[PDB]
Amino acid sequence: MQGDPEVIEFLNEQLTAELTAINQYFLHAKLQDHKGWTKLAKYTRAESFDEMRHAEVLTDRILLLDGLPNYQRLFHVRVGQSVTEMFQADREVELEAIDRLRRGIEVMRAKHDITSANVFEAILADEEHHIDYLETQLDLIEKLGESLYLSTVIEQT
Amino acid sequence: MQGDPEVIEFLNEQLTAELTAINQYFLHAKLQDHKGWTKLAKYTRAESFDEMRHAEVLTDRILLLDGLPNYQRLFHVRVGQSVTEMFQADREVELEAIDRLRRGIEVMRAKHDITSANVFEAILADEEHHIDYLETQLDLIEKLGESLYLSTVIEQT
Amino acid sequence: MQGDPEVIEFLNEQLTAELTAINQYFLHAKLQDHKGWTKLAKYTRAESFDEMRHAEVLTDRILLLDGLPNYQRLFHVRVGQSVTEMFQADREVELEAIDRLRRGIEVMRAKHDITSANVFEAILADEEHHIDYLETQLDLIEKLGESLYLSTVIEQT
Amino acid sequence: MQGDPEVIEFLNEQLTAELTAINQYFLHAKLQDHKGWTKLAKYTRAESFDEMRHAEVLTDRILLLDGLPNYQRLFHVRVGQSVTEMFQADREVELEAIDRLRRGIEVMRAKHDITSANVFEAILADEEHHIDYLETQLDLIEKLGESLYLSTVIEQT
Amino acid sequence: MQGDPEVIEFLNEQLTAELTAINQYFLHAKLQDHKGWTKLAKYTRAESFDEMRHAEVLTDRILLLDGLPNYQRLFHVRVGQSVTEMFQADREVELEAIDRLRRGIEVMRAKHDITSANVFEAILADEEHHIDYLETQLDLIEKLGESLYLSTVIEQT
Amino acid sequence: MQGDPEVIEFLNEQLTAELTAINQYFLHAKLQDHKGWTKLAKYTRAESFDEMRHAEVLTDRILLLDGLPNYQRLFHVRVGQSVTEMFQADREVELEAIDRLRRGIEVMRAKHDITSANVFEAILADEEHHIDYLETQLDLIEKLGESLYLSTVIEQTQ
Amino acid sequence: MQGDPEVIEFLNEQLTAELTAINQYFLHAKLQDHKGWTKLAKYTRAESFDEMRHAEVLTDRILLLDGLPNYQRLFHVRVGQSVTEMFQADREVELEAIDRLRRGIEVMRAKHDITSANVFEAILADEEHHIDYLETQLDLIEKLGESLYLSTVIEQT
Ligand code: HEM
Ligand code: HEM
Ligand code: HEM
Ligand SMILES: [Fe+2]
Ligand SMILES: [Fe+2]
Ligand SMILES: [Fe+2]
Ligand SMILES: [Fe+2]
Ligand SMILES: [Fe+2]
Ligand SMILES: [Fe+2]
Ligand SMILES: [Fe+2]
Ligand SMILES: [Fe+3]
Ligand SMILES: [Fe+3]
Ligand SMILES: [Fe+3]
Ligand SMILES: [Fe+3]
Ligand SMILES: [Fe+3]
Ligand SMILES: [Fe+3]
Ligand SMILES: [Fe+3]
Repeated sequence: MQGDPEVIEFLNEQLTAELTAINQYFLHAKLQDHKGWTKLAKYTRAESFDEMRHAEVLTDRILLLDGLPNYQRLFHVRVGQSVTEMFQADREVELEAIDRLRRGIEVMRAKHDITSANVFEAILADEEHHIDYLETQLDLIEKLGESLYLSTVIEQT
Repeated sequence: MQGDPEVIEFLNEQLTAELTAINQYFLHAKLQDHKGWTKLAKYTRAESFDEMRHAEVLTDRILLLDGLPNYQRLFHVRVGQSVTEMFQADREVELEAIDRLRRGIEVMRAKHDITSANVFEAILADEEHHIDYLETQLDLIEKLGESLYLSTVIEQT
Repeated sequence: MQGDPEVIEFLNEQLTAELTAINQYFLHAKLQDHKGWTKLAKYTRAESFDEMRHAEVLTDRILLLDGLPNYQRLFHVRVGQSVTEMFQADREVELEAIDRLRRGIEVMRAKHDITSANVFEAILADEEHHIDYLETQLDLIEKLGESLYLSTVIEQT
Repeated sequence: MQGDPEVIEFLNEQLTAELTAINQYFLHAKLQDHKGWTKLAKYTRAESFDEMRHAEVLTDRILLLDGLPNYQRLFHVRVGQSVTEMFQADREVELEAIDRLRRGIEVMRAKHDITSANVFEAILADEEHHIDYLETQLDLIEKLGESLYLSTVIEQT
Repeated sequence: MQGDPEVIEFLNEQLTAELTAINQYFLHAKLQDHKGWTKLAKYTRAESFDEMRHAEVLTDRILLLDGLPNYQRLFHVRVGQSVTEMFQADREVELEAIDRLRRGIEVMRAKHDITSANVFEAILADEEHHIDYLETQLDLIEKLGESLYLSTVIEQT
Repeated sequence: MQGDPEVIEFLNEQLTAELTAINQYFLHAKLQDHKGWTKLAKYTRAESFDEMRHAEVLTDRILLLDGLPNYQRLFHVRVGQSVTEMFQADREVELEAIDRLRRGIEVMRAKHDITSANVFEAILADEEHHIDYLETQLDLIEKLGESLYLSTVIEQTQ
Repeated sequence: MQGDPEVIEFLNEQLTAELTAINQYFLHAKLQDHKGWTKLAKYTRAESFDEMRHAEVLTDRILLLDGLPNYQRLFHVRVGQSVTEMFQADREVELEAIDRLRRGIEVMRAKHDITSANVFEAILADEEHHIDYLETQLDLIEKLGESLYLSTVIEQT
């Protein structure tokens, strides 16, 4: 079994996006922990681990179709200074991923490849959940404020 | 055993009120949880299940008297945007229920039907407790403020 | 993320149907229990709880797309008096739901919204299972009879 | 609920294929165990049991649509002498099944029947996994050789 | 307290090397597992996890000195086809790391920074042990033969 | 075995610094606990115990080289009234210690004494960690505000 | 919710009576224990604790109606010398309480306040039980005698 070139192209582009997300989420988690915002750091670390799981699934699927995964290419990694900036950078990454996933699902399903489409469907569900969380947190920061919001995630130990 | 039409009318009106309360409380709990106010959402959910218990008891009593419960009629369901508005809507519902319960208890007890009166007495006690809680929370919001009050009911997960 | 008006319209119509089903099933369970048919009552109660879970899932999906769930609507609620009539009313409700679900799945999937389509697919599977059970029970009643069928669900304890 | 004749035709053809696979896999497992290749025999038995699970699911789906499962006809059952021949026969069976499954999924989904399509999708995923395993084993036999490969799957007991 | 630019430059170069090693080792583990060589795959996976332990330690040290870790650039990632090529690629990576670590330890210790020197000393010990293992495995492949060597790392289930 | 006079001089100076740190940290912990800031008090108590362990290790090393530990000296002990002032005093103490430790490590290692150098290396790592924590807390106080910062370390208990 | 002034007046008078009873019962228990009548002392202590619980319930009810509990006023506290005098003093207190409770229940129930009436009903039941016990003990003392009755409650451990 060999897949079409286009399906493998879509899978490789998604894999590159997943690797970039892993790097960005880890850097942000370390930066947050360094400043004393422990409760945010735990969540960001967990999200990075989720990105690793997605990347492994994509690699498995690519290999099963007699392809060569791309572990050399990266996109642009965004680094933030405030907390609002970190949230906005994550939002940008997630939106790009969602659009790509929808287009890929359509194209793959149009060529009689169902397992790849199901892989993207699961990834799409997870991405939508994460983007929902990010938007909620941005709304909370807007309502409360930087200092009053930050006083609830700092811990003494 | 066949009760008077008026006692069944009172019981059916109370049942309609309880169903409307179930709807409103569950919707409010979902809306609060969506925004990140977790500790409020737990309490609102518990209140909705109390509405469970009240409605089921009323249905049992109506059926025992050879009547037909009304599961088709609803009152007006109020939806709030802030937190103060949600509290005020709940307050309105509770006050209406309390007045109806008192009038019904008098009328029923005047016709030699004691079990129905006891049912309303228990429901009345519970409603008074809930209205007390709501008024206390409104006072707290007034004293502290919206932002400072809201910072105490938000978690990360 | 904001969905199309039509997807939200489909979701709201399904939510109204779910609420109507909850009411009808719970009333039927209470009516059956009052008459001494115990095992039927247990089964009907479980089915009503299933409908409750479906409604909660629909509400979550509607809220995630920046919509307003409709908790004020209600279709016509059918009430039966013998076992055959109860089974037939449930059958009518289920058939309507299945047709609506199929049409909605097509329309949603044609607009690049996959998660909503998956929600309806799961709901459709459950509806088909329930309709199968109802048809089997109607066949059994026809073969055995009302009295000989009812003697097997009556318990005394 | 009655399905279209074509969907039932597809399901019955898949059921016949599943029964033929059960027979072939179990015969191969017995033949391998007779010769002293124990670790191969365990795997082959497990695969035959999986084919049974698939057949039972297909029968359930066919019955739910008011159809008559076909438990009478069989395809051609292939028997091998070496180990390479057994692997090649299994490969042929799997490839035929995969092509049929893809065509059927398209046709079914084009007629507004989703549950049948999901059944075929799950079966397709499992078939692809098994074909992957078979191709890997054939590559290993080619690289090492038949004697050196066979020395690793024999025990005394 | 902020360190010299040169110490941070050394730390950042080592961090880039560690990230490249993580990528290469994980890809090699997946490739080996796909072919049926199981114990090799387990060992390679463990090595990749070790490489990330090193990367996290380096990031912590860089952040403590008021620096900016570099999570953007990568070196050249080598991909092999047979076991010998994979082992040789790993050997090349390890040798480069060893040379860099020795030079960095000298330079850092000459400027009165001891904790950074200790970090590199630990990393250097680990790298030397890994390179020892790789050379031993290459010797074994040369002696036994590549088919007779591969027959000992292939398993069935 | 008899060490050089200079190595013992370095060790004795470090021991005096450790004793001064013990005193200052314990006093600060008591002052913080008296005012109702509980979690700060727990952290400061733990830090004082760490300084005690460091002092014991230094005494052991000095005795092994046929020397006489100095348990009579004391530097100036700083006492603060706010929370910012307490953090700043601790910062001053830590910076002095770090500079002394680096100079001592160089000098000792230049005379073929390795165990003493390793002792100072461990102490230096711990000092750097503590100074990092102090700087982070000062940044947090600057950002949040001192009242909004203090509201998060008070408790009823009892 | 604000109650009528008269209901609050009744509740406050009952609260004053409860506080006076607490004081008298505890003093009597201490006096009895000092003389060596241990088995009487245990019972008197338990009764004082019961009065404490009643007072707490009354305070809660008064506060829920937006009133001010009266913790400053006391009635006349009676102190006895022999056991008969202690029993008679307790009897007097209980009789006064019972009469007041009956009058209050009537008045409150005539103004559509039901929860307060239920509170007094529970308190009235408890008072009647205690007065029954006291009368029985006085009858026993009359039949047996002071010395023969006292010899059965004195213990030495
Ligand atoms: C099931 C698959 C995987 C698992 C269970 C896993 C597990 C872990 C663990 C335990 C850590 C250490 C966490 C820490 O240091 O705080 C980690 C970090 C890391 N892993 Fe993954 N990993 C997986 C896949 C991958 C893949 C595929 C890559 C790269 C292609 C990768 C790259 C990294 C990196 C760069 C870090 C550290 C960066 C940071 O500090 O956030 N991992 N992972
Ligand atoms: C006569 C009508 C209804 C009755 C008798 C009823 C009854 C109940 C009962 C007994 C429970 C379990 C109690 C608990 O665990 O707290 C429950 C929970 C639940 N109810 Fe209802 N209900 C009714 C209407 C509704 C409506 C209108 C909704 C939503 C629109 C709904 C959605 C739910 C959900 C989702 C749960 C699970 C709680 C959760 O997941 O958080 N039910 N209901
Ligand atoms: C609950 C555990 C301990 C308590 C309550 C305790 C009690 C104390 C206190 C309160 C002080 C200093 C008080 C002050 O200076 O104002 C002290 C001095 C000291 N402690 Fe502890 N101690 C404990 C454990 C230890 C341990 C485990 C060690 C060593 C492993 C240790 C070694 C020392 C030393 C060396 C000094 C004096 C050093 C100097 O003054 O230069 N202590 N003891
Ligand atoms: Fe992802
Ligand atoms: Fe309530
Ligand atoms: Fe449903
Ligand atoms: Fe199969
Ligand atoms: Fe390594
Ligand atoms: Fe120290
Ligand atoms: Fe009392
Ligand atoms: Fe994501
Ligand atoms: Fe109620
Ligand atoms: Fe259902
Ligand atoms: Fe199979
Ligand atoms: Fe490394
Ligand atoms: Fe320290
Ligand atoms: Fe009493």
